[PDB]
Amino acid sequence: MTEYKLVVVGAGGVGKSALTIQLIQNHFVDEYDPTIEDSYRKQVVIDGETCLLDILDTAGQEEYSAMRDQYMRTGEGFLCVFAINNTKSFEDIHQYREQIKRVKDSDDVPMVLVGNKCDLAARTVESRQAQDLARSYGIPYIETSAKTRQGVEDAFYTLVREIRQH
Ligand SMILES: Nc1nc2c(ncn2[C@@H]2O[C@H](COP(=O)(O)OP(=O)(O)NP(=O)(O)O)[C@@H](O)[C@H]2O)c(=O)[nH]1
Ligand SMILES: C1CNCCNCCNCCN1
Ligand SMILES: [Ca+2]
Ligand SMILES: [Ca+2]
Ligand SMILES: [Ca+2]
Ligand SMILES: [Ca+2]
Ligand SMILES: [Mg+2]
Ligand SMILES: [Zn+2]
Repeated sequence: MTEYKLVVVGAGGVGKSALTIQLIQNHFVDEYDPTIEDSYRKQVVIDGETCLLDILDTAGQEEYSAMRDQYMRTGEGFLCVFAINNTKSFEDIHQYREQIKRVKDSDDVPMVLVGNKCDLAARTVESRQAQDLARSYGIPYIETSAKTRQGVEDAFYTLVREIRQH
């Protein structure tokens, strides 16, 4: 069967782990334990295709892992996550995309921009602002909440469908 190597990247605390764990394990992680480098694998059916999803959950805290770049190298698709209540995380996105371009040696890499924590009312990143950024990259923008599950499958499945267009 087809394996899709997904990598979740973005600033510390934006909800990368929560999103991944919501997708794979169907619960919300309320606590904040900073990730070093975690891997998740799950067989899923996406658009009638039995898929193996191999998801790399990366560090957002810029202490780890000096060379997060080595883990990202095999990544076929990248979820670029910021939090809609964290302007800095949105501003950090460009640096994550540049790192992706670096590790893949290409400006044409399957990606989805994810505005997470959309259940929160303290929005400082408006949808249109992120839509415009995504448009400039030629990628979809999807809002998600790891807490409510809203958009979670949409974000990950869309990334799969982006890899398929590649
Ligand atoms: N309300 C709400 N809280 C969320 C959401 N996603 C994550 N959180 C919360 O945000 C905190 C950080 O989430 P986490 O997934 O650990 O972030 P991370 O991006 O993996 N962090 P790191 O980069 O350090 O590994 C946790 O307390 C988690 O419950 C969301 O969609 N909504
Ligand atoms: C990453 C960059 N791709 C640019 C060239 N396209 C064909 C390669 N597909 C696998 C690499 N995917
Ligand atoms: Ca919980
Ligand atoms: Ca390179
Ligand atoms: Ca504003
Ligand atoms: Ca479902
Ligand atoms: Mg994490
Ligand atoms: Zn390619």
